Amino acid sequence: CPLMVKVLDAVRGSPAINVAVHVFRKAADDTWEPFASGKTSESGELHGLTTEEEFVEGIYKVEIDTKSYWKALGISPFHEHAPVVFTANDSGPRRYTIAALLSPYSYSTTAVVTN
Amino acid sequence: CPLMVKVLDAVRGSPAINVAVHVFRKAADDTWEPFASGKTSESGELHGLTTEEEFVEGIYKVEIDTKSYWKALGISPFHEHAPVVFTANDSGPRRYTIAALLSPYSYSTTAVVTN
Amino acid sequence: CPLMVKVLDAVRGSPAINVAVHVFRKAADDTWEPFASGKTSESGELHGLTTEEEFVEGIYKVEIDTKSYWKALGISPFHEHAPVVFTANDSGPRRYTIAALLSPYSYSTTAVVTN
Amino acid sequence: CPLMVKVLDAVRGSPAINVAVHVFRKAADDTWEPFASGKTSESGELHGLTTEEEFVEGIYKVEIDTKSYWKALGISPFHEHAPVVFTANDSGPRRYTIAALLSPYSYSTTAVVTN
Ligand code: NA
Ligand code: NA
Repeated sequence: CPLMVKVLDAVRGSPAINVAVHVFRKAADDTWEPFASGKTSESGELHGLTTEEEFVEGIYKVEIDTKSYWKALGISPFHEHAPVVFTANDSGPRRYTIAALLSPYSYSTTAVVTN
Repeated sequence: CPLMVKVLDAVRGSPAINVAVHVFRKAADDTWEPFASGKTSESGELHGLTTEEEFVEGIYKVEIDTKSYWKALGISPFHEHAPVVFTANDSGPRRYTIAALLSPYSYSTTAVVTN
Repeated sequence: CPLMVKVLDAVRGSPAINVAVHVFRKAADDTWEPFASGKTSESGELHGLTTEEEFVEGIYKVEIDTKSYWKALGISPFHEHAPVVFTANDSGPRRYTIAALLSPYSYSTTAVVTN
Repeated sequence: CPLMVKVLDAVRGSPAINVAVHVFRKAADDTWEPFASGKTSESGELHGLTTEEEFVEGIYKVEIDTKSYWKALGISPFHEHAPVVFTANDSGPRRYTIAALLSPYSYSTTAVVTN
């Protein structure tokens, strides 16, 4: 698996558990088409979204459902969700980790791309 | 000025100048409709996107064109752009500052909402 | 105003008001000597810490008292404080803004340095 | 091992490899005393700093040597280092991960405390 998502909670100092994540790929007609989805584990990680066979070059969007996460914790959030948009390029062997750090009114995202 | 955008460059420790920003608002048909756009100034700020009259309740997307910013500096970055999605003016008018802090493979965004 | 400090609260999406800040400068004996201090205003900013005359070359530490800020809000945070350590004015005078974005278990700090 | 350090590089989109990390504990005389140290691995992680026996309650400082990291990559940095200061409390079983995300003029740190 070439694409992993990891989410942390900056208020509790914990992995962000049970966060829904939806991945889309841009189609030929320029629309976002569903590609993969899941919920983060107890470690805040989401593994097994795709395979090397299916994860071809293209433009992808990883949407982290931040609003539902904060509401389930009884906390008042700002954003609807956190979308992370990027091109996947076959510049040799690569693994992509989309990491995100969440606060109710702020978030950061980092791409960790390794060989 | 109920909606302002501020962008900083984390590599240089400076305002991110001439960054293009496109704002959209979700329409009744659920599509993203163009709402306003502009570019950041020498201070990294973008003022005058809208007015209290035009900035009605709704779901908005502020898209910061991070890829074009890094490419104009001769750098190949990871993300296509940084979209920031939120509901605005649902409890009456507020002033919103959407701030972003950019690095080639990472960004943070914060909302500062004042009454 | 060659040294300014700005602090935001990532939980509320607001300026962090009344945050204590202590600045130190490394002395010849390698100890941290008090240099200036103050508290952030209603805008989350702290102005007037020093003057161009007093702000000589040196190694400085800007300590943001994050624990006292969260405790005054009735929250038990992780960090004791957020120290920001850097050399200043080594290539002539510059204006420095030390910005910090706070959450109970996490913070970010950015330096904006202008000539 | 109850204390782990993880560092990412926001410019390259990679683990921050070979970063020196120095941990100190506050002594009875209020001075910072060396406690443990090491360099991050190829995964950007530093394991085996201490043991449950030695990691008693107290005030600790984890110093990440950011300036030397950026200089070894041929990149111009702002901060001397990134110090992370906190109390370790035996509120039941706990593991502490000090995570940091580095850019030349900005960094973030998050504490992930799990049971
Ligand atoms: Na406006
Ligand atoms: Na000043």
